Amino acid sequence: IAVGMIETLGFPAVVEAADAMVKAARVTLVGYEKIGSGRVTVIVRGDVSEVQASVAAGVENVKRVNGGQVLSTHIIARPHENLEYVLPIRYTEAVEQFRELE
Amino acid sequence: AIAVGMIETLGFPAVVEAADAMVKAARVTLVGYEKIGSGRVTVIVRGDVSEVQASVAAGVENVKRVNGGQVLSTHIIARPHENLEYVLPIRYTEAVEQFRELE
Amino acid sequence: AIAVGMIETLGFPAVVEAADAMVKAARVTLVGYEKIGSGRVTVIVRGDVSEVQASVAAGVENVKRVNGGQVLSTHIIARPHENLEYVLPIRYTEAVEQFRELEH
Amino acid sequence: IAVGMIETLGFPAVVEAADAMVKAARVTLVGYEKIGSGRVTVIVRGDVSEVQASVAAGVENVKRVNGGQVLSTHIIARPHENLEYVLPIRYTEAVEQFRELEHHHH
Amino acid sequence: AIAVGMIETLGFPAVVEAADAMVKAARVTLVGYEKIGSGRVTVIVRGDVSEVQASVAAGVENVKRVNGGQVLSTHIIARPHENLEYVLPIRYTEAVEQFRELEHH
Amino acid sequence: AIAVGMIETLGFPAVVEAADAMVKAARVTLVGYEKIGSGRVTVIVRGDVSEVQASVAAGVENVKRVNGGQVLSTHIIARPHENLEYVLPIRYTEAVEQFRELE
Ligand SMILES: [Cl-]
Repeated sequence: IAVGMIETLGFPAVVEAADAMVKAARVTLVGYEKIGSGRVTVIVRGDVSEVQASVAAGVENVKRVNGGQVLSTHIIARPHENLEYVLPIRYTEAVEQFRELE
Repeated sequence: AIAVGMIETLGFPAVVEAADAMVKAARVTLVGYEKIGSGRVTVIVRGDVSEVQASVAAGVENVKRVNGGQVLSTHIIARPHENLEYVLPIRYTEAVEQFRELE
Repeated sequence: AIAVGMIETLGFPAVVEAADAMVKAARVTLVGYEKIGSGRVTVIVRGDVSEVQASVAAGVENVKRVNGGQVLSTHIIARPHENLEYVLPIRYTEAVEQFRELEH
Repeated sequence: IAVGMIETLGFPAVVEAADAMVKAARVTLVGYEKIGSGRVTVIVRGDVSEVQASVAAGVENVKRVNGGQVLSTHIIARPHENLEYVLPIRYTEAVEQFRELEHHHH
Repeated sequence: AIAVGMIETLGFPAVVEAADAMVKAARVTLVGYEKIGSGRVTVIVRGDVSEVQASVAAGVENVKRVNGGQVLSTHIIARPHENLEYVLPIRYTEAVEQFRELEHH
Repeated sequence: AIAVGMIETLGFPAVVEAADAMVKAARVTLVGYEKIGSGRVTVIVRGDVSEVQASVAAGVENVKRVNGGQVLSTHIIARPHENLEYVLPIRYTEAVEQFRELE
């Protein structure tokens, strides 16, 4: 169950990134992380090939944000279980309904 | 359309002006204000896609009147996937529903 | 309607002076102090629009005299839409209700 | 009851600024405020003439801090009552023993 | 003595890759994620010192595969003083207990 | 007088090294870790003034050998005024009482 991530500079772009990712494939948006200096990341979980398609769409679609900018992106095909318990990449009760349709 | 419209400014006074202009210019509801550090704050409206287009364009014009204001980014999402409302601050909150209840 | 006026400064001492000068210059209530990171802070006052206009002028002039003070932006909205009060920190709160009455 | 403030870049300078202020005159250190970009402010209250002396000393001492630096300072002699309900400059319970020791001039 | 290894990146996707490479490269425990503002975030692993050296070596190497990745700083303390845990966010916690049990020594 | 020693660094790994080298160098207690944003983080030790002087000097040297650490500022106050502890994060807590006893 891969994890996919798009970090942008600026909030409107991260919202476009989120929207494009879940529309382009069967992935679940599981969170949004702010780390300062305007850098915010959206995080999806799903089958790796779905996640790869999501992230590509997300990256492409930030291009249509006026002032949007992608700072970094990464996919991990098979994240180690320890990561879920420390980093905010885990599903929450709030998004359980979407994890279903994957 | 249940579009979402967003304007991100540098500076708080400009963002208050962007929100005030957007809700005056069309039938949209201001639902959120997000800070992501570094002086960047975004206000978020929801409504019909053509109303949101008008709001965002008005917000951008009106921030021009602000002494020291600046728009950093804007965007409209025409049909926000239902997953977004659960993770990102783009939904009506109880406070805004109080406002809407006055009608 | 009740106008809203705001002065945003780079530095906390300057924002305290801005607030102090605003409430002393005219009949306005200080209702908000907003921090958005990176040293940028804003004080927000509410009152009749002409009082708010006098206050904000006073605030900007007194910041200029703070050792290290700097105003980054200022703005006045004569008739803020009612939706704003439910989302942005511009509203009167119970803690400043006493000063609201002093306005009139 | 005046309010005196020194904003520094960096936290060790702000602690020195606080220490020099309360040692130089009978005022009370009531708080410290962080607003991002490494800017932190310490805040004292007291009689205006005592606060003047505290702030002068805090500014002198911060110059001895390895790497520290004052960014801004300011004293408001007779802060309006409204300020206290919105800005973080209030006395708190925790410092009332020092408030009692302030020297006032009538 | 249980070493502590740290990799600080500018940006969240790189920190997540650093963490993943660290726990895959050796038998250590990822115990924390610290944000200090300005984009700087750190991940912290604990375990035997030769394992922590391999984890930290691998996290640093894997951050290069992150598009837009940057490592800002890295450090390993072989035998961290006992005071450190009670003040700094480097402690083991219940949430990662299952992974501490799997550590190599 | 229980003196107070501080080292502020750029970056979390360097602050952990600063802390570590300080409590290893002399008889002081690590009581505090303060973040003020912009990557600036400060660690705070308490102890006898001559013990604090040695801790701070060691912490500065060891920080400079960290990969990417910088010492942004340091300072030592020999006899901090009583008022400081009720306002700033420099006091002992229960959590490190065990190490105070050891000075
Ligand atoms: Cl209230």
